[PDB]
Amino acid sequence: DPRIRSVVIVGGGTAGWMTAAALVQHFRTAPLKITVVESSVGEATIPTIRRFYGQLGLRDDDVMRATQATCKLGIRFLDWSGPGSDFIHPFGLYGQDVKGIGFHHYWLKQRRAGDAAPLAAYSLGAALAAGGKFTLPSPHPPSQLSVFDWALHLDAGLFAQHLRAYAEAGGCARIDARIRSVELRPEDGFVRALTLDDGREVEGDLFVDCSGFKGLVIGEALGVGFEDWGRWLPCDAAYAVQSENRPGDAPAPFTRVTARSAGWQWGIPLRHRAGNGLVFSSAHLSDDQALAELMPHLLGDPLTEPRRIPFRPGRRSQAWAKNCVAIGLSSGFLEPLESTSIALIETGIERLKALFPDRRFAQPILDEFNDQTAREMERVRDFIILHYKLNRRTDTDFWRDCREMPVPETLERKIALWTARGQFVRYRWEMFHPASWLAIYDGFGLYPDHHDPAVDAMDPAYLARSLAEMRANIADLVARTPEHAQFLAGL
Amino acid sequence: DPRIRSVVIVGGGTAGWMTAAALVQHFRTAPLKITVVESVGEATIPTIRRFYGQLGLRDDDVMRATQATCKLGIRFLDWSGPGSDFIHPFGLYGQDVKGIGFHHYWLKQRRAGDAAPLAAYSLGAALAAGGKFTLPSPHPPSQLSVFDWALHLDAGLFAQHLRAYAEAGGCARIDARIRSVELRPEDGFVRALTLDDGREVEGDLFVDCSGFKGLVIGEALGVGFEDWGRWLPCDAAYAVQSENRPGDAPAPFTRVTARSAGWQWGIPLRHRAGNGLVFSSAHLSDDQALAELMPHLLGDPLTEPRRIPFRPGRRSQAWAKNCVAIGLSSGFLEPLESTSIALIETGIERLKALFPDRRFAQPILDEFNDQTAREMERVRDFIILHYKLNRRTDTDFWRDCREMPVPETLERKIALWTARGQFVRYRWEMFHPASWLAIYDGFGLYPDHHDPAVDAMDPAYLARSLAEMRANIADLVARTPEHAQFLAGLDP
Repeated sequence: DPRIRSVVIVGGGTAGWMTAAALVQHFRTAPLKITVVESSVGEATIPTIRRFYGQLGLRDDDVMRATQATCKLGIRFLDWSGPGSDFIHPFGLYGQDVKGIGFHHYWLKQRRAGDAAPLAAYSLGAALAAGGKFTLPSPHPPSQLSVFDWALHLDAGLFAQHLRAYAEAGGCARIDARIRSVELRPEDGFVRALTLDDGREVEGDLFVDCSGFKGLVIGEALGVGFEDWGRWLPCDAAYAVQSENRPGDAPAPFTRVTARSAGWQWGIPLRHRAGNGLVFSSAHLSDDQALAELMPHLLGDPLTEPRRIPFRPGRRSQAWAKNCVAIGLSSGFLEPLESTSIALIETGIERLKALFPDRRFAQPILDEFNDQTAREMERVRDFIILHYKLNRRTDTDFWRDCREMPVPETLERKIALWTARGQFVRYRWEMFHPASWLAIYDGFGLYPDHHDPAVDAMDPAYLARSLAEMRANIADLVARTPEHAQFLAGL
Repeated sequence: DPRIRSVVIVGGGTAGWMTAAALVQHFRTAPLKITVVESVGEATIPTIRRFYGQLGLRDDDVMRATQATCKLGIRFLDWSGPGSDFIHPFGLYGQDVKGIGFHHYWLKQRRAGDAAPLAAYSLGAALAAGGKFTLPSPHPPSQLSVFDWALHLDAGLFAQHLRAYAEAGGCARIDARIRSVELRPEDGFVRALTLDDGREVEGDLFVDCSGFKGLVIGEALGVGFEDWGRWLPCDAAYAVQSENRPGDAPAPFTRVTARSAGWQWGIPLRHRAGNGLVFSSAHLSDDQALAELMPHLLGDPLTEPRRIPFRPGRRSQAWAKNCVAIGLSSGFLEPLESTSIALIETGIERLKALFPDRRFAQPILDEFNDQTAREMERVRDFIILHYKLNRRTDTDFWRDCREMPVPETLERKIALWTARGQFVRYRWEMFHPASWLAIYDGFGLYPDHHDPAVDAMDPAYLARSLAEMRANIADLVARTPEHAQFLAGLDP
């Protein structure tokens, strides 16, 4: 029977144990052996992660308790447009669409006629994040204005441990062991087995490489190459360090992303601790200069000294080769500017299930998986690039260069249709939907010349009052919502 | 103010008056002049009910005015050999489970000996086969009760209804032949139309609804044509209206019957029907064509058949300078899957979403041109598939269709379907995965292996869940009124 009989996941962490837990649930009562092989820090996410553990039978409160987690309503971008600049990228839409026309067009008309209200006054998500508030969104919500979503700041290590215990209870084997070698079949070149340090062999029909950046099976064993993207993205290094919260420091329901002289700093709040880091260009900063930016501005008392991490932006040339599928860092890397690492694991897993193979490993299945994965990486790359491309900082060469650097043609087309007409070019496999593009356009102050002319038919007095009603509903709803701290105290 | 001040629509019919009515509603109280300049049974997809929906019109009023009947899908007869019979509905099949598509569970059971057609799990299809009709529920218990519906209608009457709508909102109308198109000297943009009497009709924005010749997009502006006869064999058609015989209840579906070298259509109106044969002249003479068509009409012919040249393909760019082409002026695909009116609708929605100013910014044209091109290609490929998968042995026409090369975009779809039972998704598909499924199943092409999470389920448990679904539909159909009752509530 051509049926896959066994799955061997090479590496634990988030990638390995998310994969194990997801495959355990999906194939719970089927005759499928699943085994992980591994040896004996704060992170952000997007809302997809709540659905991921949702599908496993897990609750938000239980996962949050176990992972030292806090709520994430969006990301806060500080100083990207010059000293004091400040906007929030939320999970939600702005305002209410009318007659099929997007809200932002009516907002632009009114902005043209003198009104100075920020686009963010019409997003409940963003207003809640700025107010240090949190509440669960209503399902079957009164109207479009009250729709927002939310995600987690969490300990990735704890998250990995929680999913491990979940996977093992459903019958996933675990082998604590270093791997000496990967053995290939000499007719096919397919992966036959892993050889452990003690000489045991671990055979499998399907291998998932979660070994990390090195790529032990997809790269070293099978020779799959790497598409380097350093040419598009300047930054090439990072420092990270956990901090301990100081007494009377209420963690905020957002991630802080603060632009510095030659890169940017992150701030990921957990319940009693926080993730901190600086991403930067070594060609503009020494190691001591980097620490001089990072260390005086942490969200708390450092727990250790900073570790350096090499960044190498890009993607594995094919994420699936023969009978190896690469999930997580083994399949590529983009900096955490928009919290996408775990998200790329989630999409990889959903795709593996949607295209799960048999032992013939039919070439069209690999081709489709490889094609989706490639386009999706490129669509996230382009969103990340945009942030640098539209900066308005005058203070260093790093930032001028980012503003004048060439960018992929796919992003040129997006930027060009936005400034010409206020519309969105839509490709396949976008992680980020139109409202997220809008948040970045508006955050960097780039607006179209021409809004949609059906909008100029509306009366400026009538419009002005519909908008003030929206603006007020949000402000007053925010005002009466409890603080983030109260939801955390109930965990 | 760079604002468009005026719009001139060149040609009436469906393309011209759908455009006028849509732009009248969308720009109702704006200072925008709109003018049209001008001098048979058809099918649609459900988008058309939304189109006139957005205008403030009701299904019953439009149906009364257009001699219309209900359309639940299309019925394909004899494409797989004598007696073959399947329906492409507007709906999904069965109930998806645990994120896995219904068709995988159906395939597992089919593997184990059960012979129930995939169509037994579509309410839409079951209602069409049963000669039944009912409005779908607005807030339905589950996926099993969800279907949509469209119209068979008189296109001429539909054009007249929209004309009266457009004129009441302030659209000018000029009855006149056009002598020439005048181009402006710096830009080469269209300045004005010159009429037979010498009047000029000026505009900032021109819409070419002139038909196949392409008076502005083609003749005036020189935009070329991508011919697609290489991919699609048929190159001609005959159409003829028929009068219903007494005691002939029109069916709630379109009939598409394969013949020796092409196919016949049958579009029922309330007291009349559209009929035609699409075919390859390289395999059939004109008299051979009429010998297939004329003995098998849905009634007494109202005239003699007119021939129509078919030339499948698309205008190279649908928008050039300040001319947007809508309808036949932008391209042509045969009505195998009822897409003509649908392509006008998508063109109009796109024009509104990308409505320009007088600078005619190049990125707007480029996006419009790109969307339009891809969408035409996605409809072409769906049409091609129908010929590619035929199982007819009786003529050379049909062997060739089965062995003909097909675009790479379609090769990839067919390859992932047979390998894994999954759908390659491109941008701008008019037809969603369930429609592809209907064609794969109708021509008997199924994957080698279904999704293996499905084999976790017990064959006895599965067999009974499926028989319950199969029965819920059959019993819902059984108690639903006939098509005729809904039509009597529009009529005498």
